[PDB]
Amino acid sequence: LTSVVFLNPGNSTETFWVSYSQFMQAAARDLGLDLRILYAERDPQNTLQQARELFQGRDKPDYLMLVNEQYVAPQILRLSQGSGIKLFIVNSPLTLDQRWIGSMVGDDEEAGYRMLKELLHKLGPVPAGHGIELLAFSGLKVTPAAQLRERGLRRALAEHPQVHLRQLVYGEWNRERAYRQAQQLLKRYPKTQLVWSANDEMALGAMQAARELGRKPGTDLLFSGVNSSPEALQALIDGKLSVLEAGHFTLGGWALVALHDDALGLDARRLGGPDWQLSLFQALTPAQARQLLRLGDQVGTRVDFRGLSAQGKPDSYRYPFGLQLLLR
Repeated sequence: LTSVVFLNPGNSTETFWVSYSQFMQAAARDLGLDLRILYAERDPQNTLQQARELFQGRDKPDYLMLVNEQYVAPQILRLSQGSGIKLFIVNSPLTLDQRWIGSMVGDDEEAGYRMLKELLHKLGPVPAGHGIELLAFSGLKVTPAAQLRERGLRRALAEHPQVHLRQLVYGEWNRERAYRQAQQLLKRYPKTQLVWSANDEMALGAMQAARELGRKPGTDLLFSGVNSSPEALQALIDGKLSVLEAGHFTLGGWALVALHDDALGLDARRLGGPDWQLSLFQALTPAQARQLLRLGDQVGTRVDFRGLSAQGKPDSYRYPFGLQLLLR
């Protein structure tokens, strides 16, 4: 069977990355692919070592999938030379420096931009001499997911001078860290009305700090987040979390459909390869959140991956990759 090894950067207990893995496994089973997922447990050096040893060992996989980063990815690209293994870079774009090797990315910048626009929309009027104070919690500073989401935030801020970013801190995707930072920041900047977070874990942490200070998430203080953890989905449904961008946890599954087809020789143009650019993020509605909450990591089982394959498909067929395939 076509074999793929994916180097997962998260912890084996990290909600988002586990959901990403579970969706891929559902795709692997349906597509008849031999998939192995190696967790870095949040230390990029482990990803590098896992790749280094894979290239030096026997029984190499047909494909090696990895998340792009500015320090480890380049080294893995150089080490892969002459390995015979096909590489697939996901989640963020290949750089000019880095430029068979394909890639697949989502729309992180749009998510960062839309979160602020959505928060501003829900907050509603109040202007005329009054500023709208904002706190921002980003992820790991050196990661493209954080950089791209922040770029989107910066674009929205440039369009809304009334919004005053009092401070942007790096919560490193960590809930307790954001919680600790929020305890201090929300006390220092009591006029804060908006809290933009690059992920849901951090939003939930900041929300707890907010409740402890007497603030009311969803009413007098609005929060945004990215991902679809059970707690975040429930908070969105309850109205405590105001905006939740979700959908990118499905990227790995779509990637396997693409690799499955590449192995069959169904590649080239038309289908969108070898560097796919997808729009996966959606600001979830309570109804959609309810569906995702009920299904959890079993959501992939309702997706007909083999049906997404271009195999035996008429032309003009473009992959319909999206969250809608899960909510039908």
